[PDB]
Amino acid sequence: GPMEEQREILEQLKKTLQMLTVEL
Amino acid sequence: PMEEQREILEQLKKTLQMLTVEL
Amino acid sequence: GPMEEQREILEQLKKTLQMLTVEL
Repeated sequence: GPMEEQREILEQLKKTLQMLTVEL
Repeated sequence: PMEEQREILEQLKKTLQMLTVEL
Repeated sequence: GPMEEQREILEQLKKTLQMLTVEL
């Protein structure tokens, strides 16, 4: 199910974005 | 100048905090 | 810190942000 793949990868981005806001 | 840019990055980092919060 | 590290963070922020725009 893509309904969940998209979700998990969306939360993956939000991770890395949280990390890059930390770094700045 | 780096003061103004630093201000910009301050605004930016704040914005990203909001964005990531809403995500 | 060094200019190079700053350049890498900005470039990665651009890419991650673009991906976020792909997924939503």
